[PDB]
Amino acid sequence: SMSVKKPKRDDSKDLALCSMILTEMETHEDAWPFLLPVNLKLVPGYKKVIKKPMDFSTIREKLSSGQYPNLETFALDVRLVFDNCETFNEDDSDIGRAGHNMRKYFEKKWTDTFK
Ligand SMILES: CNC(=O)c1scc2c1OCCO2
Repeated sequence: SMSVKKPKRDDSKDLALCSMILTEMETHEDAWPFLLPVNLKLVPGYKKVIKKPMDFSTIREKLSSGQYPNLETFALDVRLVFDNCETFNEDDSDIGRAGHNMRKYFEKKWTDTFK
């Protein structure tokens, strides 16, 4: 509360570390469904169903331009990618399995880096 604060965590490396995690996810061989925005004109159903589209290149652009106020807002966009994937894709599909794999890959990096 006013004039009463927990000891100050060093956050000066967060921007660089999030960038490294995102790089490692961009180069995973199961990244291909997530590299670019889903084409809303070519994929029937997607625009109406998926209210907040998100993908790795959009995340990279936001990160590089100071549009994430902190650690948590970055992780929320990453999770949003895989939440969208689950909504639109059957678990038993190549893209469905790619989503599950990438989420697991992300959460491990996240834990080891910050938690
Ligand atoms: C995460 N990706 C998707 O949910 C979808 S839906 C249709 C697609 C695609 O990824 C790119 C190939 O075409």
